[PDB]
Amino acid sequence: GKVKVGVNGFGRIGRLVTRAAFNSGKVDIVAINDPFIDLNYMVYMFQYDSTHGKFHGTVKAENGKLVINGNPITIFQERDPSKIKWGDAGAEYVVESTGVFTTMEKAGAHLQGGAKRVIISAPSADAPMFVMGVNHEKYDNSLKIISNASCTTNCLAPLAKVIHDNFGIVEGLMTTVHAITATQKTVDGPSGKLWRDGRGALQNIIPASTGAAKAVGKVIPELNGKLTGMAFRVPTANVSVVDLTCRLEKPAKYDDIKKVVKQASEGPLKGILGYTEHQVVSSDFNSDTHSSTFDAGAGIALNDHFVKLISWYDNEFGYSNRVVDLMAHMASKE
Amino acid sequence: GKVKVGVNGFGRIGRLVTRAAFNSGKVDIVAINDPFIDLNYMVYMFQYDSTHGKFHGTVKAENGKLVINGNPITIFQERDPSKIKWGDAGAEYVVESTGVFTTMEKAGAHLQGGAKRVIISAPSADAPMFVMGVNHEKYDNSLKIISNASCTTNCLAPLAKVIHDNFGIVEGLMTTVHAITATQKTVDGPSGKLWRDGRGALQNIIPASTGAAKAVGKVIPELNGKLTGMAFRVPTANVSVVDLTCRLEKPAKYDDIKKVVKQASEGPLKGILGYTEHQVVSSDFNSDTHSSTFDAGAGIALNDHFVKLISWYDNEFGYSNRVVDLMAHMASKE
Amino acid sequence: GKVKVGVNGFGRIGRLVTRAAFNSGKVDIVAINDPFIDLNYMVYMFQYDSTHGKFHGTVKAENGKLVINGNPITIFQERDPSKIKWGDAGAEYVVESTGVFTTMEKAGAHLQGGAKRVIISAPSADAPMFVMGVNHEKYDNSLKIISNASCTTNCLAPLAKVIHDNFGIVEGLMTTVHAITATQKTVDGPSGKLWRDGRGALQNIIPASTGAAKAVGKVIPELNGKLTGMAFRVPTANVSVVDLTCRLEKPAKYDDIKKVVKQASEGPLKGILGYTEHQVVSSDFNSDTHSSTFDAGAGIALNDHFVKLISWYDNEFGYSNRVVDLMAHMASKE
Amino acid sequence: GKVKVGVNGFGRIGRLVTRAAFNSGKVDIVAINDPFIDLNYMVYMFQYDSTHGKFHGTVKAENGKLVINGNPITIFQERDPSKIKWGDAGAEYVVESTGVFTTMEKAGAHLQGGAKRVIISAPSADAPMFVMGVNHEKYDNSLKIISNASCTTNCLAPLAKVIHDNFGIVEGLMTTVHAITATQKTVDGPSGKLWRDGRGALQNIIPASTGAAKAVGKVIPELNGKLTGMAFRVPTANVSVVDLTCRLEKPAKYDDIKKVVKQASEGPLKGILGYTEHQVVSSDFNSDTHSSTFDAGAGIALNDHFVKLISWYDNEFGYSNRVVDLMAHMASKE
Repeated sequence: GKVKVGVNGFGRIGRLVTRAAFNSGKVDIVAINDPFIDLNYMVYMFQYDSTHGKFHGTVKAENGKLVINGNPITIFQERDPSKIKWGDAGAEYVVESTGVFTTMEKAGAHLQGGAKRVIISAPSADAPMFVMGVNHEKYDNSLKIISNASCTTNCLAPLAKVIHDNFGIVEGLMTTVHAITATQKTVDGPSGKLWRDGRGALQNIIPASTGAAKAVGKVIPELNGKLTGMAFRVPTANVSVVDLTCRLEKPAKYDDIKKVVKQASEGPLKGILGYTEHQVVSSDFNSDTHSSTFDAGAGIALNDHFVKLISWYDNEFGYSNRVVDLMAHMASKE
Repeated sequence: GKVKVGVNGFGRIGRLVTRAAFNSGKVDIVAINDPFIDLNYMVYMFQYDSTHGKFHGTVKAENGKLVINGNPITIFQERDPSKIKWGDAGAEYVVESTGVFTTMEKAGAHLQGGAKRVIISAPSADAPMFVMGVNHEKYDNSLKIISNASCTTNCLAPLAKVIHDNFGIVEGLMTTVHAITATQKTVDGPSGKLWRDGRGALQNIIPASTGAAKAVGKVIPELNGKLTGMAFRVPTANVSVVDLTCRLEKPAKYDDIKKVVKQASEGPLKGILGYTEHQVVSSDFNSDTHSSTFDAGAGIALNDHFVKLISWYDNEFGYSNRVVDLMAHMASKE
Repeated sequence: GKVKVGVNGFGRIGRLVTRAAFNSGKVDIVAINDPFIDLNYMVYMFQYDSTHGKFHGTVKAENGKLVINGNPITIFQERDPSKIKWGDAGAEYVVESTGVFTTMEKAGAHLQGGAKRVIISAPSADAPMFVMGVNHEKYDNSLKIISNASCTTNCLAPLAKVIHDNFGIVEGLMTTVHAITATQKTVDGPSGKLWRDGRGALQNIIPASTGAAKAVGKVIPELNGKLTGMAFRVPTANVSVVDLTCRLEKPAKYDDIKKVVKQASEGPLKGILGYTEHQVVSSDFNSDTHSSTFDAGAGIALNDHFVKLISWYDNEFGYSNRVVDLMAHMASKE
Repeated sequence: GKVKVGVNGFGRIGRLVTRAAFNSGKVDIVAINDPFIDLNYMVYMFQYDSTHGKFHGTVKAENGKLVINGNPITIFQERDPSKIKWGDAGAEYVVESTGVFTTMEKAGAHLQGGAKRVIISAPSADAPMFVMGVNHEKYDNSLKIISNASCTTNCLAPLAKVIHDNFGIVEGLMTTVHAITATQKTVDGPSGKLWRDGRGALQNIIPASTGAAKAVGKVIPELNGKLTGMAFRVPTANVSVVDLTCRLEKPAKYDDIKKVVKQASEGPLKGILGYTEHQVVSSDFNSDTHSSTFDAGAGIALNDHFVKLISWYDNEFGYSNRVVDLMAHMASKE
């Protein structure tokens, strides 16, 4: 009953989505498309990882097919998305992870290839957005092209949903300390539009602008126009942290904030929102599958209406597991 | 007319204070005390620096005296501060920079050594605090033991004072992304009280608690009980950034915020508070002598009463230059 | 039939030795001594690791005993090694891992505490040295205090034994690119004897002197006086690499060198010496239990008598597993 | 009498060559060509540098010309090298620094643009190679297209010339610990041919192959076929170190090696080869203009015929200053 999933692009998001699908077993990958990576280089890329270690399983190439844990995978090298034969490979859902086909018209090229539904693993300008555990019940199966937002939005959402439902966020601001990105430059390099992102990633802190805090209002319509923020990109490897400063409507002591977050992390948001009281650091969340983990000891409250909350998230694994978790919920809705 | 300055401790703060005094020429160093560093090791430490480069000048040892630019410096190796003969060396002001004598009773041990006034280069529990450009006119020359707060407080004070005088800060919260220091551990190590600070500094983000935002209320009494914050220690080398989220009383567009900060950085707070509109990163402020530099392009405003302001600071040079600038103002008040 | 092992010191070597003993199950830990770490801090230290991740198992404190996987461990806080009651705790073998008791007289303090044999996890000036897979058959059970040399020696030994037995090393020089050490300073700090090791570990390359290449001649007596080398400490986290340049007596093509190393890694030196032909990097050997892994593609030969061989080693896990493997061989010799 | 120099490409080598030319004043830059960087982005790139700090001088844009220290510079955006009007701009010598036109036929496209001579700042397959201080007297002014080798070759050459002239190098091997460059990937990325260079530069050590040691035999013909080596790329920023292991013909104690290197660094190779006896680290050579600096305390000798010598070099500044120094010697030969 598991759905057939095709992956477009074998970048970081595509490789970690394939790894999450093979680790969890909720879906099955039958096809991968990349015009710039050959088969043996795909074996090398999937087998070895600097951040998450070696793959737990067997990966090899035979008869022109990538074989992972005994499952052969069709490989395409097509550059035009409308020319990829997804229907011949048996793929029903396609993950668009290259980051260059994000509009509905550009990502709709996969549907005449034989695919049924397209999931975009990036923010989209016109496709509907879904975050697991927040608004994923609003999916209604008549939508062909949807998006899964981003890692920062997936971390911030469930958290802001719990605070708003209990205390009424009047307004808020967010700052995220983010690990390096593939788009960043090892040394000062030529970035055409974003001049700050062309500077050396190993030596710098690099303020950046983001739309993840504004995208929460699309997913939670009551918070529309009430959230904004920015980001800093520090020279770490994988794990990021979200810093939210908000004004509340109802009075809330910090012990009352800790109680409702801990209760939400047990029953409704189990596996999506985490809770800890230990003295954790950033490497304690490496390969953690939670969207966000609340740090009780790191936050601070000025008074009963003005608080600052600290959350952690693995921007690689957690987000890649949410793409798989969204796809399984779509297949149960057919 | 320059005052004679003794330095207690040849750590990072003491070496950069000596370097700032020799670079600026406002004061003169006549004596250095350290019980664990010998003379030739002092020559080696002062000559070479990983962060700020080689010393611009000549440093050598002769006749048991450290000679920097032709000026001989008396060296003491005493462990008891009451036994150091500051008066025999001619030192009138003593910088207490070891970080272990911060109370008035502990830092008052230097006065029977012959010293007149003691400046503590750290926050103090009972000594009066002074930040240059904010409340340094309140010094009245009958105070023998004063403190110079900390680098984070010196960065945050100027901006806050300008914002409160023009728009009326109702309440605010601060987050600082801080570079690694000397108390942090290269690899997971045993920190007795602060368990998070014992983890590996190269691999981690490490939330920390700080009292720099609360100490602004001691320096600006109108903002008492209206500011608080925390910090993150990322694996960079020298430059930190302050992130302030505040609620204003009077309406303020972001263009009006930029105008009053730029005007304050020219006339009254010249050399203390900086202003830039370029696409800067953290390494652009290495060896910068400003206490804080306002980043106009990095901040964001949600509405006319809720803003987030970004400022930078070299926590080594700027702060060390403020210790020299405070000492010169004290000598003019005699 | 497993021996009872006591651990003196809960530093990096002691914690990874405890982790290796609980992961492998060859020995059992019954007692840990550390005068500066309390019980709950021991739980925190053993549970979380920045390099090797979270501990796979349960660790908690009850009734003053550290309980790991249901096994209670006696905790001592004694500072004098002759006062530790090893015999009351049931410990038969004691690992001296603090790095300050390395001579036979200093490490012999544990024997009137009730212990039978002492294994020093460091190079020793007068204790006999043993490297697993090279000279560990020379142990004769009448030796009470022995040493396990070091990580670099454990990496270099197996390799040089295979090359000398097949081709006759006439002379050889060595260089190791080593990851940071706890003794290194996060920022420029005061190192009393080694002035280079006091400089900032994040920003520097730092040449260092080592006696690991000379200690191979103690373990292989035919190579006495024929090996020497030095080291570089680069800002990585865990994995080091050994670079050996040697002159051979008999002619040897590089394909003949690859054949005898691959054959030795299968039969005699299985699990101690590894072999790979893939395009590996340093993070591919994180938490690898081999003493050394031969990199076939990285080495180069100038002619048939002058070659340069490249080997990898995890200086934390591999070495800690060799301490356990040495202790199990000692218990089978009783 | 200074020659007019055009620069093709505004990458790292081109920007540091322009900076070295404006700092030294031996030549003058009149023209820069880059098809992907506009004028204001050129101002931003030249003004700010993460490694070497802010530019000491004034840089601004006016009337479509880059103005540095009052000197206007013509800017071209041509992609075909044969279409660049070097003769209209007055440029006589052209530095080819893009790294893609290295053969004589490809780099000879500049000559119908009006240029007279082409200097390639890279190794070339067929152009003659020149290293300053070693074989630069062999230039005879009838050569139109020459090359300047590479940074590693420029570091190794002067050293091996001194050792061979005094002691007779029989054979030798070299290892260089190199800082990260621009071709490396911030995180695991797709490198088509060199699979190891696509792994994450921040987390890895990354063995690499180089032809710098073999290229010494082209510059010193007596050492042809007697040198080879490889490299390691560690996550530092700028400074690299060369590790040479050689067999000598004549006996040489290490004090005799230190004497001839120190004498050569004073008279003949002043400014090219350096000498130090201090306890230096890698950041002590940041922005140092020497091609190589001999580290007396870091090397080691096994016997009188088998030594290991350690040398430092700033692979950005030193090499860029040698391109300027080579061009000035060419202009004096006309």
